[PDB]
Amino acid sequence: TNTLPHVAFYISVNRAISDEECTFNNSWLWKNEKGSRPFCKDANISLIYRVNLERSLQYGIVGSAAPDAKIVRISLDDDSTGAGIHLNDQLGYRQFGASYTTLDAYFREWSTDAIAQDYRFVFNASNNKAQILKTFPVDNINEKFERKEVSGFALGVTGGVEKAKLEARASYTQSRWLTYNTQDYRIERNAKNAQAVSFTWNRQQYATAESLLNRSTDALWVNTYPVDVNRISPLSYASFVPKMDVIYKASATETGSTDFIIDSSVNIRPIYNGAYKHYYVVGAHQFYHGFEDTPRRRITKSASFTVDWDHPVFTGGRPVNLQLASFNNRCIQVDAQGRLAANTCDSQQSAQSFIYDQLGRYVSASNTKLCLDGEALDALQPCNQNLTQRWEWRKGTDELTNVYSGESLGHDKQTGELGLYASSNDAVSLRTITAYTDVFNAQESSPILGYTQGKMNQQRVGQDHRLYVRAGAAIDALGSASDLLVGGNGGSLSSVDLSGVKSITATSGDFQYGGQQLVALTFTYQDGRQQTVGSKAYVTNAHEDRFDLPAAAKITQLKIWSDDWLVKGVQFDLN
Amino acid sequence: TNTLPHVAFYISVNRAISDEECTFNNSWLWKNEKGSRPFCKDANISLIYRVNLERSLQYGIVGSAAPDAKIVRISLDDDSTGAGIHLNDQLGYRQFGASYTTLDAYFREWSTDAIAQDYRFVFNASNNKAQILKTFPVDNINEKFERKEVSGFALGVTGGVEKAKLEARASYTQSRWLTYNTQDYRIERNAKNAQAVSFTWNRQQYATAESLLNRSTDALWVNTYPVDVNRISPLSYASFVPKMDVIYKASATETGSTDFIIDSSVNIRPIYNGAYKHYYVVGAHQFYHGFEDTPRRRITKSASFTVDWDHPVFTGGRPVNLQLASFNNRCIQVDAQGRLAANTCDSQQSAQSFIYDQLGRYVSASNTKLCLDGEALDALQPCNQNLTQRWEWRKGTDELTNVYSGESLGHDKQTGELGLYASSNDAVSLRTITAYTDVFNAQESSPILGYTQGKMNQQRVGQDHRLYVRAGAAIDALGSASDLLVGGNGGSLSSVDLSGVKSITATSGDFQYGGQQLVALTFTYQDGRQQTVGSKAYVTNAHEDRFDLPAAAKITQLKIWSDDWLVKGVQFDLN
Amino acid sequence: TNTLPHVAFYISVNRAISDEECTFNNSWLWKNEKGSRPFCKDANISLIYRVNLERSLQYGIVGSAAPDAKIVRISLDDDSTGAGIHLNDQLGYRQFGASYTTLDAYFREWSTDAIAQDYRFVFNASNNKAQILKTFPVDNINEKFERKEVSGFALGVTGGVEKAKLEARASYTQSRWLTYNTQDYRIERNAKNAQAVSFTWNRQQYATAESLLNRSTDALWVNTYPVDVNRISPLSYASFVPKMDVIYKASATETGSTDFIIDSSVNIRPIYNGAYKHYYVVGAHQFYHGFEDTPRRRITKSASFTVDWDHPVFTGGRPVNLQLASFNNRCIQVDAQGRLAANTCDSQQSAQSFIYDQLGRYVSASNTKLCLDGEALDALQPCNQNLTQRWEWRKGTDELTNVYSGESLGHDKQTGELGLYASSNDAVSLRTITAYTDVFNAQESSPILGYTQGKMNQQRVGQDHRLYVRAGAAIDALGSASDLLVGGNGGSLSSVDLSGVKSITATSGDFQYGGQQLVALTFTYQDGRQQTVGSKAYVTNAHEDRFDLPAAAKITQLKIWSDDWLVKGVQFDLN
Repeated sequence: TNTLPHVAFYISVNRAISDEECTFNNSWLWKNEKGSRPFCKDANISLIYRVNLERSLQYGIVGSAAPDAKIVRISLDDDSTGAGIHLNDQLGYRQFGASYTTLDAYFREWSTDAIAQDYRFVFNASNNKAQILKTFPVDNINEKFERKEVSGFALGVTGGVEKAKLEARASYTQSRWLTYNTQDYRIERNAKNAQAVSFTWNRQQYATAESLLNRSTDALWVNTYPVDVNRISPLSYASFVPKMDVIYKASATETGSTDFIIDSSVNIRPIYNGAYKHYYVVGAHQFYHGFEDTPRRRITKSASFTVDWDHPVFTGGRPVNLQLASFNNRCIQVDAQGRLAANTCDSQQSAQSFIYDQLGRYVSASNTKLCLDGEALDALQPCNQNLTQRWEWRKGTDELTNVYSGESLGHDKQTGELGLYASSNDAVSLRTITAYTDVFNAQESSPILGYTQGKMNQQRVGQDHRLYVRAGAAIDALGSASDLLVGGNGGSLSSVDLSGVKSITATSGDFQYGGQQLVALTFTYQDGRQQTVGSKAYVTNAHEDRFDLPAAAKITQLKIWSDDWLVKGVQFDLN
Repeated sequence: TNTLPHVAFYISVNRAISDEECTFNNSWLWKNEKGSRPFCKDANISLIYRVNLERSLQYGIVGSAAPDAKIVRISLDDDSTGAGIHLNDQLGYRQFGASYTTLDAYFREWSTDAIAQDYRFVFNASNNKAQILKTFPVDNINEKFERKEVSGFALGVTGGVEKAKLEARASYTQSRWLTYNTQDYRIERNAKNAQAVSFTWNRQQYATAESLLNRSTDALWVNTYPVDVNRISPLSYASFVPKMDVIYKASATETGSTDFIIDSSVNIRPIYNGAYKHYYVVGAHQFYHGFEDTPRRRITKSASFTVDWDHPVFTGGRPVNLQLASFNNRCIQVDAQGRLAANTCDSQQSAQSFIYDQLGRYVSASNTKLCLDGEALDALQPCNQNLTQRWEWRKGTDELTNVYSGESLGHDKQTGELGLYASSNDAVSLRTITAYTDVFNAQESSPILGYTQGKMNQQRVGQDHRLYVRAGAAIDALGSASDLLVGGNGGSLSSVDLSGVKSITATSGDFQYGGQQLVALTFTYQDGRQQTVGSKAYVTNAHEDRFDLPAAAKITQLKIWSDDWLVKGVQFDLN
Repeated sequence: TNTLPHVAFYISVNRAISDEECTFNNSWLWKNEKGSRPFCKDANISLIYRVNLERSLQYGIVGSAAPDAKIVRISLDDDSTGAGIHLNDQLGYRQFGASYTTLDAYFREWSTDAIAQDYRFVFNASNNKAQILKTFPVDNINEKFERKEVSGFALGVTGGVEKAKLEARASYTQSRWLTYNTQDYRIERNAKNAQAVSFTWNRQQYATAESLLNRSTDALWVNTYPVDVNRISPLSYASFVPKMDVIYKASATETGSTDFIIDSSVNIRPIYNGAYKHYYVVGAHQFYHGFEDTPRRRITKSASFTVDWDHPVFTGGRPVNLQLASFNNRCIQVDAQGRLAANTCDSQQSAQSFIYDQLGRYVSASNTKLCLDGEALDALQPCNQNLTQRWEWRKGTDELTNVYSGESLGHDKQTGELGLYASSNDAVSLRTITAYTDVFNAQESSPILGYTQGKMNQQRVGQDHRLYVRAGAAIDALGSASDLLVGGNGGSLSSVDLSGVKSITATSGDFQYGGQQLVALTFTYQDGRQQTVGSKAYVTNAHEDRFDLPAAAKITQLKIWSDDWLVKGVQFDLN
């Protein structure tokens, strides 16, 4: 109870990878022909993050070393990593012999499995009320060096007989040595601005295909596969797990709402290595050359969570309730207005939680300035250092009195109305107990459909407890009203009502008719009926995610990632 | 008592290895002839795992740093390793001189003992309710480097006399140095997906037979055995012991059942090294060449354990019972329905265990929401923060009272019926004591017959307390009903009854008539009678495992590893 | 008293080495001639082991991290090593000049002292109820590497005058560097199976005689001794002391008996280095060559100890007794049947020891299920959680009462019969005290005669408190009956009676008439009379060990190491 409260909850990311999404050309000089095939087997992405929410100092403590602030913590370290990210198990390759004319040109192609060029993790903040405080990879590594200078001379004399000869050798020399060390996948932090920080694990050694060669050339006849795999670490292709922390600083006493967006991604690149029939004086030897122009395809996934700066997590002290002991289940519930009511108790009721301070007062978690005073118990007042605000717990008893008069706090038998009385009467009881309660559980995580890019649009759910869709072959705009449709305008409006829908089936991907956006929205009721809007035939690289709710759930507001032309992503802010 | 409970139990793997299973061809170019022989002596596999089951936080504690979760721990580290895995003691070899025509071809063969190519350990989860949280070999090793650049020049002058000469030497030089380190058997973790993680210890240096040569060639007459053994570590062939941890994360409050499958394996590869009669200008010299096309044979074994997410292990607190002290042996036993009965006490009775909380209530391990309240003691209710639910232990006494009224909890002399009374009467007693009891012992481990591969079929035991078999020369399908036979269908159905069978003799192996599957099922009763179904004559590489039970045991359900065509494995879920 | 009990006792090995056993040929090419001589002086073997017996957790504690188990610990580390193993002090050698024809052949021999090729320590288990849990040399050392790649070029120009010349030099270079480290005597653990683990310290560098050469050759006349000793560590020949641990895991609650066998050994090899008169164009130079075909002779010794899984060591708690205070010396002694008797007290009486538990009961060390209850004190019952089983120690008194009734436990003045009474009477006393007693001393170690190899035969001592011998020139079989003679059958049976024999003189060694087995059995009585059976004339390399007992000792059973043809070893299981 004396320690520092925190809030933690695991947030998960899972994303099946289609073999189709891993299909690219079987050659580079011959990309037009030779067809296609999948470049990886059973690719999968599955990481688990750690989330912590804490204030920097206990409530009431003044002038400690740590400045008062609000902290959001996102960590991936030894105690929590997840499963990893996977692309393959082996290293497949095939031969491609010369088909066109062979006079002086490229005539052989060796395509292999794809090694991840770089893993990218990008964080972001919805607005600027958040700040970046600490980053565990404190910054790019500053590498020591070793420079070595060597200067010398040679003085030699030689005498010989055959004929007799005598000569003297005199020489000077100079050389400078430079050396350093380099990580294979070196950390590279990128701080775009004060509200978004991005990490990047990137190749430094053996980065290009050119460096995978163990041989320069051969004779005009040798046919062997020299693209080594012993120089390729299984870290690169088989599996990998990250390690990084980013921690967010917020304003001192700011009240509002904010969204943080975690995006994890992996970049995939096949390797295309061929030989040119260099006909030099030595002969038509096959010097080998890598193809760095080979395309790279980015695969991403997202997750989100909404933090409320008014949440009792940031008060800095474990809250308590007040069970009115005259009844079996009654507690002092306070509205936003200020009045109070005795109702059923709940361990998750923020409007019921309270804080005990150094000055013997009581503070509700609704606002730090909301405090209980005795001159008029009916409602709470903006509080100060009044003597009537201080309360004392008499030892070994259940009578919480005050300091101004010493009279105990008591409540009525039938209505529980609370007042100050010196001694209990027939119709007024004094007993009152309390205990710490969990007001620290996390709100349910709501996954994202589509692609969290572009400016985010925040609009509340409309009058019909649903939204409006302006869609055609491709989605154009979303919103809770006709004018509130952000994005395109070519799609016809549809006023859908969703009060009583079990789930939504949304199919996204590289939409062939245009862009790479979720276009298909199939809504699944409790019985299982389906209503689909969008084009499920003109879609390529389709990825689908399922989004479930309890039936008859009143959605609160919406999140719409979008550019100035179309909707890029959609999120349902649930209860 | 104040510490964090855990559950631990050793799970063992043992597997005799036949010399027949270690038989391969005596040559590679001459594999057809020269017969066969065993490639290892007295091979054996024996490892011991460590199993831990624990929740992340004590029950009732709120908002600590560690998020609430469910953890399954599998470890192989310093404190528990087992015996090891063995393949040989020495390094046998024999000469094979030229037999065919010797003009220009391979003419000598030197076959030796087999060194384990790689040790593979694969874990798996039955369903997706489990997740991968931490892996002790945190990931593939990222190796530092040392790149060194050297550029220099030479300026020299030489004067001589014979005749007089004077010359000046001028030269430039450039060189780049690269170096790194490499483990012989480097760790290589492979994360197939979010529910199964696989480790692999694999050769990096001296991996191929080509690297075992200490000589390039000799004259046209030299006959010596150069395949060195000093470059082969006894780690590789003599003995080995693993080190690795994998730990499983489960959902917050998920209820159900799940199966984890441990598979340990060793891959065996003989080495075939020969010489080609390269007739160059120097002569017919015997350059040596390794044979990497030599087959590898995988040998495996399995073990399993079934965890119950409802087990009192995951409550997070040491349970207690309530011995009704009026009788010598009576405790408050609660059914799943909610009613209670006073019966014989048992230290292993989950339906008898209870939990003491911060709020002075009592929680049964059957469900965290099942709590005892005083308004109607006859049955438990879905509990909340009611005052009538809180109980206090009066100091130095045996009268557990309540807080709502202060009356003690008492029970009747003849039936033990419990009620709330201010003072004990002639027919009602008040004394009640308690103590911590071991409800943490593990369920008996049930080994596996066959090969745990393919999708796993979970079907309950049929009406006759047994299963049905559709078998012929080779097993086709298993199940508890004719329609519930998963796998093939060519075998005739057999309705076997097994209530009162001591043991089952199941002979598996590389079934020559088809596949590598358990086909022979010999059932051994208490007297020792045998009933065999399957083909014991068309089986090769036969491995048998014995499975024992107490007589007259009612098996609960079945586990059937299988593909879409046949049964791959069978498991009996016992009492 | 709060700590974890263990049992420890030193077990010693000593073995005199005869100079005869260290005799081998004075040459290798000339082994037939030149006679023989001893190859070491005053060789001796003397090591001391450490033995620990402990359970993994205190009795009654539930669900701790450490799984419940049974552990046998054998250690050789810093705190206990013994004296060592010795072979010599100096390095003797002698010249052997050419005697046969000297045209083109070996013509010189330099035999020296023997350096131990390898020290071998092999452990074993009688049956499979034991398992291997941890080994301190966790496994073979996995050695790091350093691979270094260097590629460069040379571009030089030289101008000179005599005549004027101008030339340009252009060259490329490539080189790969490999390096590692190697122990001289590298650890090499060998895990034969799940019940026996064997260590081996073996030469890696300077292993063969070929590597002891400091010179390649000389002229046709040089005569010098180049077999260096500075490259031979005194670790190898002078003295050595081991370091290793092996620890045994047993079943959870298995009851029975088991034998562990420690065997320590040293392998001895002389070195034979000669020169061949290689007559090349340079001349008849003497290139030197080691002789790796020189025989090696293994010398061993054994010791044993028998552990009883029912021993109070594995209960996990320090036992106590109960001295009935009415008499001066009476304690509650319980038979195996269950009844009790008041007899003389002993601190070593397992049938008298008892355990105090968390639940206030008493458990006898005979069986964990044997507990004392008050409804019928006359005998112990299979115990459970009954209230009548719980006992309390009243503060500052000597009256151990019960919880069911509160009446004290009391005993009668003349017979000590125990009962439950509220108040003491004239003929019944209540006082009862207790104290911890040493029930942890070790059983007397019984050394072994012969050679502990082959399957071990366990047969109880026959009807005549002795055994039967079927012996002739060489021993054939041993047993307690004519049919129970395991081994050969050519020897005539002898029914010897041994009740009242002080000691046995058994002379073993490399029996020339056949094998290497103990054949001579001389039995020494208290007076010193001798009765010898066997051949003391056809024995070579004779080693004798003396085995002493108190007179008139009833031996219990026998241990007979043997193969399928003859007896290999004999052990007398004493009182």
